[PDB]
Amino acid sequence: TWEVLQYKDSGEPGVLEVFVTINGKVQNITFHIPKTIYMKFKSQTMPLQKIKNCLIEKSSASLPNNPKTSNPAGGQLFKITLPESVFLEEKENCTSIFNDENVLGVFEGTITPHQRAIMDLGASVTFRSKALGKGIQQGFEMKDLSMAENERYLSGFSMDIGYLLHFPEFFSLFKSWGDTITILVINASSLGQIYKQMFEKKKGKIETYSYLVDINFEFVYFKLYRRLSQETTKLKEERGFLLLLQSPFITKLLGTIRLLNQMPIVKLSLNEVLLPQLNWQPTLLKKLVNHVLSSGSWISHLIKLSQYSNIPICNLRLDSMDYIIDVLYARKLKKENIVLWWNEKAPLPDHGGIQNDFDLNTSWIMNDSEFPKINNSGVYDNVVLDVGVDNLTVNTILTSEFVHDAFSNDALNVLRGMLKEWWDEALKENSTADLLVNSLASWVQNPNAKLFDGLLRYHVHNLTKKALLQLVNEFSALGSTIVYADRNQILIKTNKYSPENCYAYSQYMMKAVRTNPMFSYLDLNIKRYWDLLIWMDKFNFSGLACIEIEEKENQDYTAVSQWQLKKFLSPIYQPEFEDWMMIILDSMLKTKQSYLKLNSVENSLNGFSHLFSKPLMKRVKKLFKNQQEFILDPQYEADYVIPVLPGSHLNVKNPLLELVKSLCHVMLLSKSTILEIRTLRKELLKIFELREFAKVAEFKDPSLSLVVPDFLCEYCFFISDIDFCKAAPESIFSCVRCHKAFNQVLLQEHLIQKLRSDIESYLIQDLRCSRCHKVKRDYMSAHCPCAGAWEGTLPRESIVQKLNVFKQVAKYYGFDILLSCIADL
Ligand SMILES: [Zn+2]
Ligand SMILES: [Zn+2]
Repeated sequence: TWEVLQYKDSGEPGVLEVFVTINGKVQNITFHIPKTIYMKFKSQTMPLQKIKNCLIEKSSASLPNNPKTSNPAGGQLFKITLPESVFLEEKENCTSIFNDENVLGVFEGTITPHQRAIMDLGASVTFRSKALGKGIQQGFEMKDLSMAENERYLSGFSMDIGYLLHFPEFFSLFKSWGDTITILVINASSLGQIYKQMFEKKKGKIETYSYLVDINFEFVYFKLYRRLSQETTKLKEERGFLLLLQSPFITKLLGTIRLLNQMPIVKLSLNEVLLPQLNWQPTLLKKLVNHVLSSGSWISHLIKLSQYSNIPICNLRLDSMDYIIDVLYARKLKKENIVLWWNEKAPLPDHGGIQNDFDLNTSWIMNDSEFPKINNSGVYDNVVLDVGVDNLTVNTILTSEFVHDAFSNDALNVLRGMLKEWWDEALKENSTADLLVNSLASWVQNPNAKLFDGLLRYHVHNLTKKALLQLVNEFSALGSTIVYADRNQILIKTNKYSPENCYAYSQYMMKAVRTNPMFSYLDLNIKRYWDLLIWMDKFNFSGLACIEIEEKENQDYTAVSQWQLKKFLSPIYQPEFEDWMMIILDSMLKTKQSYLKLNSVENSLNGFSHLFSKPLMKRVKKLFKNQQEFILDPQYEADYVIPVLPGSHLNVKNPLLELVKSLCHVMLLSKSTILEIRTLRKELLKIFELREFAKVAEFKDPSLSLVVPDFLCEYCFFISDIDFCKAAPESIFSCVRCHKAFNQVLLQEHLIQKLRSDIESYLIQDLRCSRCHKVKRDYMSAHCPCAGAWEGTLPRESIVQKLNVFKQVAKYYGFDILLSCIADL
């Protein structure tokens, strides 16, 4: 039994070196790992070439189901284990088994011996030789003798640590058993006071991690760039001490300090650190001191994860949740008869090389990322509750030959069982299992993770679609009306009129929803209760809300007013719009209260416009007179300037016209008091010299839309679709739940990817006949056999407008790489 610190493959093929903790101190020993690959060679009879020394066997493993691979054909799969040295020597010639006729690909050729050893063998290494000296003077061979023991406790750790840090010339070093700090080219006093301050502020953490790392140290602020080599050598002969690395140039530091390859090291890369251009000393001091005093908690968490997941310390990292998923899932498949499709240094599933080719169905499943939603505008007098839906993907996964696009059923079942056992373990107070459950969805979406298949992602998305529509149907089974739908928010119209009466109703409804077997794992929370709502859009609504219904007391009612349409008004009319919106909301509240006091038309709201008709008309007349008087004055030209915003496309002249048009369209949403609104609108339009059904008196959307789907937040794992045009500022740059700023070059890259996928989709479109909508089925042909000329499924003007709005968006904010992307066209 031995605890492995690190695995590492040698330059010679099939040879690996390990820093292991021998019964005394650490020790290094050499191994030999053969390779294992899977072929599809010939149909039933093959040129075996048995004279070559290797192991061959016709297996019956489960191959991945590619959409393009529709013909099973010959299925005599072969399992070949083979040392990599002879593989490299036989790669030279062509007359060999690897390259012949009827060779259909290699399925497990990109798996290093390091990976095979760390998945099958693990850190808990032991021997059962029962020639140990002869096996340690040379590399101990493992394929004949290998096994993994239990790993409940990895090791009782009591041994020194190292520390080398960099902040873009801020190379820093520290020793646990040292007593000095020197920094490469007021500071000392600030350093001492800050260290003492965070000492008392983290006394408890320091005490509870002192057994890992333990004190004032000498400070120094140091032709000087060669001292890294000297310090590394000095620490090499001073101790045998794990190294902690923190810099954006880890590979550069490893390649420029030759001594760093001689000891096991643990990397803690948290890059993207920048300088404030002024007073960088306090912030850098804070960074270094918090890193120094949090390394103990870091190593505690790392040893927890390692001794939980049977992974060596040096091969772990704080944010490598996907790696553990890959390791566990891969070993669970290895004990199974399923080929791993393992991939390295490429975000594509391994399929034998077929995956390099371009195929239409793969292209369409790659770019199918948009998610639908439900919006039913109108004015509601019934109470409406706002709920949130959580843990949707996990419940969707856990709940539930002919089709070539289907994902493999066996892998789906295995993943469901693994997720179920993780859920059960996390229920029994396991933080690691909880973190794994939280990170599962991010692992699924992220292509950078290995064992990633777009087919599986599409399968999950399709299942989520079906589950959401089923949930909507279930909510519709009882008395309910869905106002808005999304992956995160659902608004439901309640039959009753008083919020106080919906307490037991809402609780019973949510209880019944939870008790449903397919909705067992969902998490439902109620946020707000609505008294009177004017809902037309996600970004444009106003109403009266109470947070939560209390007992024996009248609830607190607050008014909300979110209207992007207000921004597109003239600067001088926005106060008028606000005031009149407030007045009309007050009138509707008053008439609903009066009707309720009395006891597809509803007398709750009918007759509400009689309260404010004449003052509104007089005010509109006064506004028209003043605008007529002072429109051509130069000093008054400032307040009549129509603002320009991203996504604006309408070109119009008279501001009062849009003011009244919006003020009438907001009222027209009644869907039950149409005639009164129409009479009022005609009377308003009579003030101008216009007519009831004129084109210029028609309201439109004063903005376009540009939505980015499946936007992810690293800190909170929140998934939402962000709109680059309709959304207000100071929300594009920060996550909704957690108030953490977003990275900007990520936004630019995502916009560029969306644009390029759009262009590709336009360029790969199909052709449809004009008269009969049948599709083109021939490569060369002038027209349909019937009458009619071909037209494209994707019209040109649509993509032209899309590019226009990309241009406007990129111009509004600072987006330079996107501008360069435009320029290359
Ligand atoms: Zn977030
Ligand atoms: Zn036709």
